[PDB]
Amino acid sequence: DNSVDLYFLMGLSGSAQGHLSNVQTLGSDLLKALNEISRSGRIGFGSIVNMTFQHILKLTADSSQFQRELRKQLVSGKLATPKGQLDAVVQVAICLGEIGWRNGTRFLVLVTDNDFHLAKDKTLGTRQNTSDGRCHLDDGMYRSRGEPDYQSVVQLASKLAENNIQPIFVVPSRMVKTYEKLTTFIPKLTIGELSDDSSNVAQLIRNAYSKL
Repeated sequence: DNSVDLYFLMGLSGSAQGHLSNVQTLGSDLLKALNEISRSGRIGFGSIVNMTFQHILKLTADSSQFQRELRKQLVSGKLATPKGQLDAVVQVAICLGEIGWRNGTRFLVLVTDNDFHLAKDKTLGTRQNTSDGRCHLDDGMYRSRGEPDYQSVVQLASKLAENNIQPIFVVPSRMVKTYEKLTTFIPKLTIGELSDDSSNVAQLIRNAYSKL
């Protein structure tokens, strides 16, 4: 019965079209299943692809509002198959005042269809500066994506533990076996297999719920 904060990050890539339904149902059925097990299940929503991270909805108790704001979404496009989602995972962890993180438990559900850009991959786009690990959210866009780079794997492990968020790498079966080694490099994280069903993903959210 304790307070929980779930933050739903998902991918808006052209490759996420067709998977869009799977990442719409996996959000609405996450929300309403957790509202049954918890009286205080604050849900927030963020969009990412590589144009940048867009924070859409602060952690709220209005169930019917997140469901319309998630189902409203539509994808865009990019040349490269690896995406920029870990910078959203960075900013979402740090941006306490924008995301709305309170004193319960904090669950960053990351949804993708593809690989991602790690640190030093950025330099072909002439982005020399390293990520500083602080907040850079203004009008809801991550304005610093144009200047500093994709964070290092240990820079996640630090600020996820300091801010006390547990991320869950919800990803498609072909690509699951990659992120489970980023789950060995970043301890205490998990991994879900996104599909037409949510039962895999909800059993990890609800496995972590009974530990509390």
